[PDB]
Amino acid sequence: KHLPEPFRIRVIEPVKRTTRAYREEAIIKSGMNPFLLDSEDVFIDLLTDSGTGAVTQSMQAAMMRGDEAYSGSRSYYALAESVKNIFGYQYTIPTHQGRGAEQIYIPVLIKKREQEKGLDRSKMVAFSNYFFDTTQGHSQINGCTVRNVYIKEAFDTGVRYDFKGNFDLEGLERGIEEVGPNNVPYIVATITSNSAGGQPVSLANLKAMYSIAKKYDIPVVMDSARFAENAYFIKQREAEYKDWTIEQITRETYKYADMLAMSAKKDAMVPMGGLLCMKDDSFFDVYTECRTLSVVQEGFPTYGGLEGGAMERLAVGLYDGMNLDWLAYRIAQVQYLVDGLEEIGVVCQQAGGHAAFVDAGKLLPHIPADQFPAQALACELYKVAGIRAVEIGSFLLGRDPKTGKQLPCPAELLRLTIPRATYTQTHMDFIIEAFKHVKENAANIKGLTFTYEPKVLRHFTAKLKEV
Amino acid sequence: KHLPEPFRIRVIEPVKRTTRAYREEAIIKSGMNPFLLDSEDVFIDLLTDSGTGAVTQSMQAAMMRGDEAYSGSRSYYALAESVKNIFGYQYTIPTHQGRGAEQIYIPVLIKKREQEKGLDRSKMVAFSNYFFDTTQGHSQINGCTVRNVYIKEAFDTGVRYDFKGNFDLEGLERGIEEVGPNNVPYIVATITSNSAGGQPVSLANLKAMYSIAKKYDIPVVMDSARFAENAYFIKQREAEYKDWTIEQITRETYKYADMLAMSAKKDAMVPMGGLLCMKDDSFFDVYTECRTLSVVQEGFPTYGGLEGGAMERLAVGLYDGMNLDWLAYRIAQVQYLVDGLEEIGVVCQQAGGHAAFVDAGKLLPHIPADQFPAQALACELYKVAGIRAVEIGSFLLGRDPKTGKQLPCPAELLRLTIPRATYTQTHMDFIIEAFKHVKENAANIKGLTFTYEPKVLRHFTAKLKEV
Amino acid sequence: KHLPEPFRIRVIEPVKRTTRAYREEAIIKSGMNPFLLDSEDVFIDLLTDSGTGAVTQSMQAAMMRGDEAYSGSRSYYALAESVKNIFGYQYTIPTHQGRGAEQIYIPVLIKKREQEKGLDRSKMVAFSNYFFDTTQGHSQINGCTVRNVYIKEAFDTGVRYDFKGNFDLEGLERGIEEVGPNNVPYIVATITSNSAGGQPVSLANLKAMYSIAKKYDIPVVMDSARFAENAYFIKQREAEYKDWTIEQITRETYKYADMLAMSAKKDAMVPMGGLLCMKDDSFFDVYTECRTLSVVQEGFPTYGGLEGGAMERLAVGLYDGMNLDWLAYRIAQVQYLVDGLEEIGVVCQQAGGHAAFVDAGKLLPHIPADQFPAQALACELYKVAGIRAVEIGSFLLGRDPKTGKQLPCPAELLRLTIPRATYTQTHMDFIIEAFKHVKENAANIKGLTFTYEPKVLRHFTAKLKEV
Amino acid sequence: KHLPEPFRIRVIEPVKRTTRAYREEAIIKSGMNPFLLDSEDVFIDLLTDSGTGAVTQSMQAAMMRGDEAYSGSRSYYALAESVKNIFGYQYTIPTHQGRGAEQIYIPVLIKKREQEKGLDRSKMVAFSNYFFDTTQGHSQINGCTVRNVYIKEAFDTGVRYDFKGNFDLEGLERGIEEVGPNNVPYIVATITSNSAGGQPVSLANLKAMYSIAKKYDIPVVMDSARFAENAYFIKQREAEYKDWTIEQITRETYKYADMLAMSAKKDAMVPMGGLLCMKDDSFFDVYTECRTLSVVQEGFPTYGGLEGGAMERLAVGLYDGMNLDWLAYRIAQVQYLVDGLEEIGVVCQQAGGHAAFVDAGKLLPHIPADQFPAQALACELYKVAGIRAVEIGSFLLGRDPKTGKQLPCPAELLRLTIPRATYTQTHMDFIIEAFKHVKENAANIKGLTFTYEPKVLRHFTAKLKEV
Ligand SMILES: [Cl-]
Ligand SMILES: [Cl-]
Ligand SMILES: [Mg+2]
Ligand SMILES: [Mg+2]
Ligand SMILES: [Mg+2]
Ligand SMILES: [Mg+2]
Repeated sequence: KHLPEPFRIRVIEPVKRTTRAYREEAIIKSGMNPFLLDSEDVFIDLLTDSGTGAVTQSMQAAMMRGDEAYSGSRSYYALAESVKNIFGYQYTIPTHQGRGAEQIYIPVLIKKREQEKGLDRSKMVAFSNYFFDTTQGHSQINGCTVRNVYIKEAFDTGVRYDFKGNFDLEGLERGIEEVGPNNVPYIVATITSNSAGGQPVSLANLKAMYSIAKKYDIPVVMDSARFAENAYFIKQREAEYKDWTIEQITRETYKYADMLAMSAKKDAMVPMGGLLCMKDDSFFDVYTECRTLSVVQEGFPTYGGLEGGAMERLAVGLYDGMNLDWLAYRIAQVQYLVDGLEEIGVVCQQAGGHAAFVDAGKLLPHIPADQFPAQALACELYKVAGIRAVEIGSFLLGRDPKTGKQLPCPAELLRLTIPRATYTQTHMDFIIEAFKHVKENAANIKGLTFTYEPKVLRHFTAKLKEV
Repeated sequence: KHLPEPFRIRVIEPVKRTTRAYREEAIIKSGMNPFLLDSEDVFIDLLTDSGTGAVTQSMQAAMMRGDEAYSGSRSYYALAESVKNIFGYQYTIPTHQGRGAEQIYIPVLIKKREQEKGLDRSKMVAFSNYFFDTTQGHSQINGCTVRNVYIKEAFDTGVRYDFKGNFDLEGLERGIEEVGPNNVPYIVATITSNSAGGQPVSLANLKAMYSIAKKYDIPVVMDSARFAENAYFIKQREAEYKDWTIEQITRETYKYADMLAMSAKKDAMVPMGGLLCMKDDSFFDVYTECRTLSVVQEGFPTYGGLEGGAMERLAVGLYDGMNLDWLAYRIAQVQYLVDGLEEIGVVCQQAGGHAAFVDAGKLLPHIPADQFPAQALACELYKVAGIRAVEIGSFLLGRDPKTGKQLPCPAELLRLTIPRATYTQTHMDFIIEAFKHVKENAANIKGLTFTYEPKVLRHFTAKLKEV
Repeated sequence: KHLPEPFRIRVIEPVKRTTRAYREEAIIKSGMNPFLLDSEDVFIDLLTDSGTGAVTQSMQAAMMRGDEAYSGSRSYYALAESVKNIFGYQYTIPTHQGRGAEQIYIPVLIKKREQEKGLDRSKMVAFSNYFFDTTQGHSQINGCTVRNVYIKEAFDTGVRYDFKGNFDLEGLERGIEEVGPNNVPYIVATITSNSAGGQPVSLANLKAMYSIAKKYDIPVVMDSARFAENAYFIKQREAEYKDWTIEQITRETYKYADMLAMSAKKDAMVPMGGLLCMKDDSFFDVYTECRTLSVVQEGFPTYGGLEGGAMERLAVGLYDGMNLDWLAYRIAQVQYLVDGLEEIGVVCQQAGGHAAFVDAGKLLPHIPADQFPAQALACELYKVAGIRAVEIGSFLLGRDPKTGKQLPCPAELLRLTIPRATYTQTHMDFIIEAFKHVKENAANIKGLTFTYEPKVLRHFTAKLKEV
Repeated sequence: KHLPEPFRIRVIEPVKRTTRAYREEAIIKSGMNPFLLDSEDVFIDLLTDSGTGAVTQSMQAAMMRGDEAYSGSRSYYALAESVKNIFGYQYTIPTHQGRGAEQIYIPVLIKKREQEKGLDRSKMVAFSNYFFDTTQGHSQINGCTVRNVYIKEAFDTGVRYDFKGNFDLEGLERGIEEVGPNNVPYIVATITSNSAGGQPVSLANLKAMYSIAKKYDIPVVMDSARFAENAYFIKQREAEYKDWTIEQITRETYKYADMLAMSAKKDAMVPMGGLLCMKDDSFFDVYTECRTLSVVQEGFPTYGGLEGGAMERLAVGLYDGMNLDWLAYRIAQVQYLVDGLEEIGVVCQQAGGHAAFVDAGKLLPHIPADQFPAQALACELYKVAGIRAVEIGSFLLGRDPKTGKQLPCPAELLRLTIPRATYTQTHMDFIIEAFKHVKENAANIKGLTFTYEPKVLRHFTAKLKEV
């Protein structure tokens, strides 16, 4: 059941209703690539939920109370205070480049263990219940190998488990043992986990994981773009915390990490910004090095920073993001969409709190992988309902930078994400109806072939035509 | 069918979900009177749609571009320009007291015909397809009798007519004839009409009415709080204008009035403000007298006025209010609620575009009129779903100021109104489910009796208890 | 000395610099009447300080936190709470029509004493240290005569007194005695006083006045558009309160009135809104009648009200308006202008905290009163420096509504007011330089004569030409 | 002469007036380091003018009209359109990391000439009238040496020249010749130039420089954080453009560069954001590579971006920043401060449109360089007037990372910058009065010595005590 909105809509952004003929022309003009469509021509934009959600009245109002001082800003103080009261962390470093908090702490933590515990860079290995691509990216660079230690039930769509994002405790213990504690720069706890479309991590599991890290004195970083939704799943599924508030669950949760790194563009409800925070003095030197490195990150003095209003807004957003009614509503809507698609016969490879990955291959079996069936599905959804979704398949994968040949892809998926507090149950039903229509007319949808193809990052600007 | 929102939600006002026990206590604390409930304790507030709707991004942004000059304000110019371009009217007088545009033009038009056509105040009669209580109020005072000349189908809920708000053309011609053209100070065309919960007036009808007024040289005032919705019904139901835009229909519509008076708190999408405008020079002297009278309205110089930002916002709102997709969506939602209630057996005395008037008497037949069955229904709806609705029955009617006895009331109704772009289809279903529940438990709902009763306007602050 | 701004400028409204030739054309186009000039063509607009001042960041931000509920609004609660904490008054009635709080309490207080103390309407007399024209206006209507009981030093520009706004205590006692306590509906304490351009009232004086009113059980209304500036003058000049904060002085000050009526467009720093508040239960019935009368003010149900954001903004503005550094700065700037003009030989009939009234008659002795020397001075100031000021002389006075002849005027003054936190010391010097220039070229300035003259309120739209 | 503000102040940020005793305690608490002071305790913050200036009403309003779409955003379109209309550049890449536009184009341009003209990385040399430290920073890294080719009059404070920021034309021609055209990756034209506190570059000079670059087919990058002020100096001092508007001068100016890189936190009037733009198709491949590299800048997909409102605001700011009256006023204020300090005997090593560098060494001759006389001066200015300025001397310079010994510094300067449209002439006089006071009490000011010193970037968090 889709829950009623625990709020009154106060400000809206008008979106025009287009005709099928108009959309048919638009998609062609865009070279059969939704990435090239004007935002105005997209009725329901499911491209991403990162920074595309709505804000509350107080969050919006905060933007007008900014202190733009280079240092000692009361707006920076308000943000730090929110972090202290919510996560119990004493040190706060605002980030603006976005999820840009990892490019900072990774090199710092590596050097730390290397100078204190003779870490061997050529043998360094970092662990996580599931590294976010970017996190894994900044880690591999610097010469650090990553390893995901997720549980067996994680990707098993056939079995229902309450916390599929959980760390594989024995796996982690075994990994550190194998690699050697001196060569483990850090452990990243992602909540909720990005595995299988977004799955929660239990507090019991986090405690166990932290005890392991603590035993081997290994820094733990909480990747928390969705800290609030994880706290909600814990309240909903972990018996021990049934009567705890989201805030209490969050405070308890962060006792099991030494620092946190997060994009504020998800649960924190803001269009931009991020955080890199440290719990206490035990990590003051890591805080210093990070703050310092943040300035000379380029090898010399460079200056940037969120405007005062943005820090004031995030200071409020961290709290509004934890509203219990809001979280129940947000998650119920996502689940409502998934259940609705399942009912009409739409098959998903994986579906979680983050996104739903529809199997375009199975929906459009007649289209060869090289003809991008998921990109064809994206264009059809737009033609039919003006919906914009992103292909996560051969089109995105690209070609081998050494052979110029198409890279092999395991599945042709179409990703659906949901901007927070942006669309209603009616839009959800509209999406479901759209898929019902596509499934009914599947046999007629055509494959695609390039007319223009960039050498790199082709999914963003390539143009194609129907086969 | 409830249409999907032709917009993205951008700003929300959080509303807490309460427990039944909490609401039971709240309603008692409020003395069984929703008017006494804190806004925060109301989940779905259907008290009124006047100034309680959402605004668009551009409308909100306009508030920060105000020119606060006492005179020659560019913000006043922008508002006047919008009126000129939308209605084709050259003179604009912003009003702030709200629907406070009538207290001005009424006395002015009376004096006008009295000095030019020897109007006899003791025999003056004003006509309208249906006077809004307030309009009728300011008219009666000053010594002017009013007469509603609506068509036979207007209040016939058994027959479906496309324009139930239409003027009774023959009735109007007959009325002027009877009263004498010299004694008719003005004719008010209300669009959409407030009769039968809100019914549209056709352009054909307005033309016919204006021709009649024009023949007898009688000023026509367009009461247009819902000018956009009327324009939408014309586009939807009057064949001749099927392919016309809302803007074109509006421009054509206003050729059939000499001036307009309107609260901007409805279709214009703003929380405050109103307008009093004149079409052309033919009514320049009426404009002068109104503007002048607006200053010395109290018999001497008094100063007030909308802030610059408010005029800039209304200048944008007049346009956003005419968005075709928005209007289709707004009206479809209202109709969705009505149809849903009808399906579950809820009976309404009248239901239109403005509001739905549920017959509490029939829903709660065991409760005597003097025990306020519609006030009891309002309290039950709040207890069950946290909905706030207004009683329009014996409770509201009050007592005879000369006998102190309860005044007789024809029906015990509970009014439901819908704030624009505020609630979703899910809230609509929640309301319907609520009524389904009340209808199922109707026999147990108790009547009410005073514990505290003001001498006047008792519905606002009276307290009652269950019988 | 002009004090430095106790604030950082955060948002500005661009104003174009015009050429003399451009202004010469503009003033002619405007018919030698600044009231007809576009705001954009005025470089420094000294027309009025009512609602034309700047707001603080928090005040502006508050506009986006509004609760638009018809009743039980948390925004109304915040405003009431501010009044309770600042003035110690338990009952708050927001007004929007502006200074529209008097049209309500006057009739209510008259009827009160008439039913409780057999007040005789034909002999009713209200007193005040100095009634604001509007206040005096609403009072005279209803059949109530007013009497200003100001001290001898009040208008004596030759003598410097710390509190020229003080009540003439013996005069008041004598007046009540003469008129009879039963015929005194109320006493209005205006702070600061509008006499002599704005003069403060001491707390000692208010206490004494209240004791007198209390002895005769006569309601006291505090007209407080400038409550904060009066509190500042008390802190600055009344020895006993030298170390008291503005807030403490304000709380003490309001113990000496039974209710307050105020336009929020002055010291409260907002562009619109007003208040009508009652101290405690002793005046609950007056509160009820006022609230009630506010709804049926027209003899029947009429609905209006400030938007939620406006109440939230005023709730903050009441506090920001009391900032000590702000008040010192605001008042010092006004005094800086006055002192500067005096230095260059410009003579003022009266000059206080509210405004400066330059004697145009003495500055332009060659121009006959009937040729409006103060209107000629206003046009010259605009031509020379793009400044807009209002004439307070024969032009404004108008003609006798019974003889059509010009009414005699005691002096031809040009009023200068200063919008709060809007202009700088540089603009002040620019104004002074402008007057220096006019004084130097006084002999060449020409008188004016009508080319277009309205029958009423001619100063707003009349056009004139040079003689 | 300080010009009057060509605007009305509309929103203010309150700043408390502190006592000397309070400041004495604050500076000690801050360890004699203004960088450690709370913004709230600083009356006049001259730390930096980067992102600390005010915005116009329209710029602020734009923040509420954002389109947060990941791609095809109408807000991105508005920003691109502004760039096209103002600079005539067809390609726009918004940057958020701040002046972070250089870390992108530098590597791209190097690789370009290296693959097309066999550029030799070991011999690459980039030229500029004067590289901004950061620009020079990103350039040196990547293996590129930089060379400033400024004119002889540039740093000659004894001679007055209209365009001290001019390129040394012969020097540039000679440099390219020497280094070899194939080894010159690009030429950066900084306007206004950062040399000597900020000096303008003439259009004649830019044309000449571009012709040289064009002859050798070398890409020209216009570093334009202060494009508007440079355009103003050209209008003021370059005879040929005396009657040209700022917009016309800007359009002409950009014909002499192939692309532009700029921080929007200066002349563009916004608190955050930057731009990297390309003129036409001739540089489409450079645009692609930059855009592409902007995504995989970390060696893999990373996502960030300015929120829609921020792009809408910058789209307006680019225009408001060019207002002629504003620019004249802004520059006159800066010059007013410089002239005022010179009058009282304060000596500056260099003073321009960007900042004034007071020679603390000469002002406080008794304090040894190692005791940081400029840091002592900063603390004294704060104690005396609550002003915060930044030391640019031995304190900032730091120690040799190889000897741990203090690095030698040519002069001990105290930098003064002025946030745009933030402070008034009164604050300027307050600053001047402050220096007058310090100069009078110079002999008593004490030197400083560390109590806490970070290993790197010590100026930001080091604590010191008086000697
Ligand atoms: Cl706020
Ligand atoms: Cl806008
Ligand atoms: Mg900043
Ligand atoms: Mg106003
Ligand atoms: Mg309202
Ligand atoms: Mg974004």
